[PDB]
Amino acid sequence: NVYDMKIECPHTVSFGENSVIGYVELPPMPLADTAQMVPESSCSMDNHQSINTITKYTQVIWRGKADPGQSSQNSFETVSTEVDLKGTCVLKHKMVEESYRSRKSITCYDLSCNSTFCKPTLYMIVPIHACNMMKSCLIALGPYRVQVVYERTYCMTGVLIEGKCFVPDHGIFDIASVHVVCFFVAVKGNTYKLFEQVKKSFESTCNDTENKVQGYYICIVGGNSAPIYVPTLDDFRSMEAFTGIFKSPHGEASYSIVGPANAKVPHSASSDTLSLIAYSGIPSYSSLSILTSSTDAKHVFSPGLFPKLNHTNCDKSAIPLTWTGMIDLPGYYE
Amino acid sequence: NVYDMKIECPHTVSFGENSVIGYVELPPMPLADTAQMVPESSCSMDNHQSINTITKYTQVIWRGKADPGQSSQNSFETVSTEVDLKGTCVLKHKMVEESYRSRKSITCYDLSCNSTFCKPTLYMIVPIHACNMMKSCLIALGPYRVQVVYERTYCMTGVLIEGKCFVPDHGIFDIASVHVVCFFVAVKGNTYKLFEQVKKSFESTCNDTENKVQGYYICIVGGNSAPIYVPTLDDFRSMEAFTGIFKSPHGEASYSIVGPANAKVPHSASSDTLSLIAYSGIPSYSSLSILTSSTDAKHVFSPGLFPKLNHTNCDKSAIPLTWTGMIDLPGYYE
Amino acid sequence: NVYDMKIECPHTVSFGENSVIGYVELPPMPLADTAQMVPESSCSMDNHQSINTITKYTQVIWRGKADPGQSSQNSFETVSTEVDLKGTCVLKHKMVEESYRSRKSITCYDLSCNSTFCKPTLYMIVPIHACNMMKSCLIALGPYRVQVVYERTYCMTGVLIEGKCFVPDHGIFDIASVHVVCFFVAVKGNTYKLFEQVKKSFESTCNDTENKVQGYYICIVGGNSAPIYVPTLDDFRSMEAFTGIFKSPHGEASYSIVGPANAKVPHSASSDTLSLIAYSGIPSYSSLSILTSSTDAKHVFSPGLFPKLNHTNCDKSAIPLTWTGMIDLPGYYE
Amino acid sequence: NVYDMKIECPHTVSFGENSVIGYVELPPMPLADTAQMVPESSCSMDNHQSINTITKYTQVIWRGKADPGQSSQNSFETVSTEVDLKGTCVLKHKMVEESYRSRKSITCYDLSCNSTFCKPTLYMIVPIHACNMMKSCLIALGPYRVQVVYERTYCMTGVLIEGKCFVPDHGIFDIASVHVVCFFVAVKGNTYKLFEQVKKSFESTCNDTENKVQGYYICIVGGNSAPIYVPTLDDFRSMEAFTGIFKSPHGEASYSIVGPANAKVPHSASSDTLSLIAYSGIPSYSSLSILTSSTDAKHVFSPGLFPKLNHTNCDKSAIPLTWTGMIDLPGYYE
Ligand SMILES: *[C@@H]1O[C@H](CO)[C@@H](O)[C@H](O)[C@H]1NC(C)=O
Ligand SMILES: *[C@@H]1O[C@H](CO)[C@@H](O)[C@H](O)[C@H]1NC(C)=O
Ligand SMILES: *[C@@H]1O[C@H](CO)[C@@H](O)[C@H](O)[C@H]1NC(C)=O
Ligand SMILES: *[C@@H]1O[C@H](CO)[C@@H](O)[C@H](O)[C@H]1NC(C)=O
Repeated sequence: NVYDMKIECPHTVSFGENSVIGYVELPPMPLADTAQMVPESSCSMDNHQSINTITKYTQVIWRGKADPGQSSQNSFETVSTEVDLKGTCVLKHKMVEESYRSRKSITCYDLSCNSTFCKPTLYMIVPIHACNMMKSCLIALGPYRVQVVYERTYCMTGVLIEGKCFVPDHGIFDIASVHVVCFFVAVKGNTYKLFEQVKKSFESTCNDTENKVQGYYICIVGGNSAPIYVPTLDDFRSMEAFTGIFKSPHGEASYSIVGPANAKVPHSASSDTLSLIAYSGIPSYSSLSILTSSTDAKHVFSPGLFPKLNHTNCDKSAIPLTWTGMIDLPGYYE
Repeated sequence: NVYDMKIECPHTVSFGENSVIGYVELPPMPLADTAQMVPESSCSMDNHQSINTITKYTQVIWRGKADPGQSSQNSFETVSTEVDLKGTCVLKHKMVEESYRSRKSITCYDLSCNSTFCKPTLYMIVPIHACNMMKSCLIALGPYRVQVVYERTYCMTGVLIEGKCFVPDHGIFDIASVHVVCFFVAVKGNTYKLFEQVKKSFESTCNDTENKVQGYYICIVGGNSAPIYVPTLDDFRSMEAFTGIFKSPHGEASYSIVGPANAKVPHSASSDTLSLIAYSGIPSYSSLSILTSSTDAKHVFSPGLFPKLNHTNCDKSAIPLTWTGMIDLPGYYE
Repeated sequence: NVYDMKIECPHTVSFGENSVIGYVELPPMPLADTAQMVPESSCSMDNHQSINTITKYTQVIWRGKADPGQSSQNSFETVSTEVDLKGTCVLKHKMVEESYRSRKSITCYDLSCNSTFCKPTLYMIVPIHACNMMKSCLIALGPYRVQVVYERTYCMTGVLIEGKCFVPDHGIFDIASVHVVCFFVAVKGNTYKLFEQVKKSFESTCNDTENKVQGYYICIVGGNSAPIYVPTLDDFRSMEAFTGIFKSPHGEASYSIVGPANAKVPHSASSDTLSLIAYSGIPSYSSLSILTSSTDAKHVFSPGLFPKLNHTNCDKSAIPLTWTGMIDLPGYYE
Repeated sequence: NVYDMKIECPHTVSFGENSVIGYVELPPMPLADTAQMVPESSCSMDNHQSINTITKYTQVIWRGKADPGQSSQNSFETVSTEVDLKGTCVLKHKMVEESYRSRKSITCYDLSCNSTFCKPTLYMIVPIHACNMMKSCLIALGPYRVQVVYERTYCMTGVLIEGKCFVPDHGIFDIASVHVVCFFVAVKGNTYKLFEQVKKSFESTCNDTENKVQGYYICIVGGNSAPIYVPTLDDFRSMEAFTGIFKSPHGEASYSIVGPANAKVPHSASSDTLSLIAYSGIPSYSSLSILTSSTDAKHVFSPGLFPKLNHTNCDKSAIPLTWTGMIDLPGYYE
């Protein structure tokens, strides 16, 4: 079975630094089959070689006896292990800009898992130059096949929003809610101490920002824009995404709490460094996150557990690897 | 006067472990007339002999002078007595499974009472084999007569939900809110210490789980399913029912508070073991519950009082004997 | 100018103890003109002589310099004075029952005032025997004239509710929201210590109920019923009205707070006994209340001030003299 | 490009003390270009000479490095400077009344700015005598041109509200929400200690009212009325505006918090006297305010920062220079 990834292209295209993004959420597959799963593309644009490389993850799972009706003596516990994951959406510093000038795609996937099954979400970031050739491509991810379909919308220059064409910025002024996708870029630096700005933007009891994760989020808005670096103090679009990421960390019911839990991240930690909540339910939100209390990014994969993403206390928390939401942008309709 | 109990049957039936359930809420009858009241059925499936047996209840009533306009010197008090109740929905361990293999029905009633009148709710759990003979039956409960009516819905295999047929699980994926009925099964065991899981799933200040009631809930979903044991950690449907039971204990206005009260459960208790709220109003929620702070189940019958079912403090609380609500199930429409 | 007071009568009338009530809210009149204002009726049913008698009130007003833009040195203060008010809705014990057997009306008025103007609300309680003669009457209250108009609704026995006829109690069961009017009856007695029941029904920090006002509320529901004594523990209709009175004391925007204030009730009190809130705005809620902390009822008239009617702390509070609202009653539509 | 300022006039006009007001919000202009910006009118009514005079402002800006993705080592700071602003809506005592008797207009502007751009809002208060000549005028404000357009509505005497004509006060009684514009008049006086009334009307922890700003607000309601002095204790319209000003100080999304900040007002203050919140976003609310903790009005201009206008703690707060909102007025429709 094949699934479609629609990437919208306007009639008028500006070349220079614009990248477009498409995504598709795939049906659930067993957790064991996600090992060594990597995107395999057949487009004329070679995928970036760094995405297929290994990223060390700390895998956190929960387990228990769980007999019918059993509420006690379950031996409910969490297990931390070091695992190698390839193809996840771990973007490196200046990878999007280099991929634009190299005409290379960025094809990666997110994992939304419970204890037994995973919903992969395949992402592809391609330069705007893919909006003229518009050659249909085929991507293989595990047992699934994805057809990249470029569609030329009836919009002249803007974004297709509910059958209307909105130009983020010559009509009258208007505000539109525009979709945005963000990825955390792990990069050490004295200017990238992220939680120093988390402490200023939000009512966050967050001490010791010197020892917390360093990096920034990079975002694509409207499915077609220049990359937005988050946070950027004098860029209100960037600060809107910053607000959305930390006020809605799972992104913008089948979820029942099994119990709270703590885990060692990484596995070699002398004490528990991450708080999580074990749950039962169909896969929903991402299982990929980054440990807060480590300058060097410790990537976490917690199938069946929701890591603590609330920032009101930075203790034993995490930040999401990917984030999707809506931000309000000024402009006009055409 | 006769009342109908509709039990829906699909055109395609799977035999193996499926049981169907029907219920009907009967008009109010005086409290004194509910004594020795037992279901009397005329079906081809003999009712389970254990339901008509005696279950010891602690009866908690409230009383006062209550002259017109009298607000003081009412001698407002509660009285605890040991009473024998037959035919209430007290299911034993593995009773539903044995009744399936024996082709026996489980006919029982719940009591929703105020100080003077009771609304009986008659339940019947029959094996799926009653969805082919579909012989109309007659059940007598006190002054009421109930006609069991099996109706073959136009659904192929699924459940009739608002004129649509939903198959809980080959169309597209969808989520549907499905009705569910649950009964507390009292059974001693080191794996059935229920409040050990209540403490983990909910923000519940609940100490000393060793001395609290032991057992599990058994549920039928969609009016047609295999029994669901609650809680089951790796069964998200079971954990959804678990969440609904303890977040909405009365199930999913004519109710005025007369005053808080405490009662000895059982009557021989040296101190008060249960907190309740005396009320005035037409009968609404169930008057049957089980004392929390006793490993051996102490069944409580409190006409005119609502027992403390909130779990945020397990002190002097109770759990419901029966629970009806809605849970979200994955599947498709046919 | 003349105003209408519609009193609805059903086609079928039950004689025995039923009284009907009508009311009309009159336009604002200057506060000084309300002195010695008494209802003057021209019906064939003589008004009860006790209503036109004097009831001692403690009058609480507020004053200040109040120059344009003046926010300081206003000398904002309250003044307590003993005044004689006639014709207000001060019902005596068993007055409604005696008026029924005597075929006498109870004609009285409520006062909703700000600092300068008053909205009188004229009430009339007549026995059900006024629903057959149905002779149109004329009542004079100050500068206003009121025509009592009896209208035979198309209802057989029930109450006209939104064009439908509801019979509070042979159709199917249903719940209807029914209008109700209540009056506080001041009567000393060891069974009428009202706040002893306020403490039990509501989460009310209310100590020393021995020294608080004694009496009960008497109510007419549906504009046609036997009198309902409030509170009556085993009468859920009575307890619904009890709940409405103390949860919605002003009854079931042009109101700006000038400032909190305390007053001596009665004027001879050695210290402040009542808390109030001075306001500016068009007349809205009643200015008549009864002091809480005095077994002998101290009637309060506070034009331009809202007395503390919240019961969460009984300190320096009051209770309303009259209350209008809605309660849910069981019955059927005809 | 020219923008319209519509000023509605009724068919019947009452001369005596009525003034009408119009306003227009202009597109954003760079912050540097707002210096020395003054309204230049071409009407037959000369603008009041005091508006074009200099008012000393304390200018509070925020700055930081703000590289793409930079969250730390931004050197985020605020800078206070003394600047001269002409033409802002700083009304003097009795200026509106003197302008009425002198047939002079009051033309001024408000500034809603972020760190880089400003939205000017041009106001004009003219005597009611401008509703007969109705000569179209031209006003120049910076790079913008404004055409004053007087329109004779189809209302006889009232205000045009959603296509209907409401007469604030011979039809039936009714309540209408009416627009109102208010300006803070700074005037020293023992009767103008504003926060003495703020403390009484609102639950405000506000000590030391002797050392807080002195003055009052002056308002025009319905775009046509006699001036309303705020607060006026016995004027419920005035107290409604008083409530709206302090409950909705910004008046009756593109706003992301960069961080809290404190500033010295005036620049010569030995310690920080004003709390603000630095933000990023398109210009929205006014950047003009008055320092609370100084009897002599200290006008503040904080482009890109929202001054603390919440009154629950008067510490380091401010009050708005201008306020627009809605108040409920009694009257009738014609
Ligand atoms: C995990 O998700 C799958 C697919 O939705 C579901 O079938 C399975 O029961 C889930 N496991 C849990 C909730 O433990
Ligand atoms: C109990 O319920 C019956 C039936 O609804 C009602 O008639 C009776 O008044 C109630 N008793 C109370 C509320 O004390
Ligand atoms: C009192 O009410 C009258 C009538 O609504 C009104 O005209 C008057 O201004 C009010 N006085 C106040 C609010 O002080
Ligand atoms: C200020 O507002 C202008 C106009 O809306 C906008 O272009 C600019 O980015 C804003 N500056 C910020 C938010 O720092």
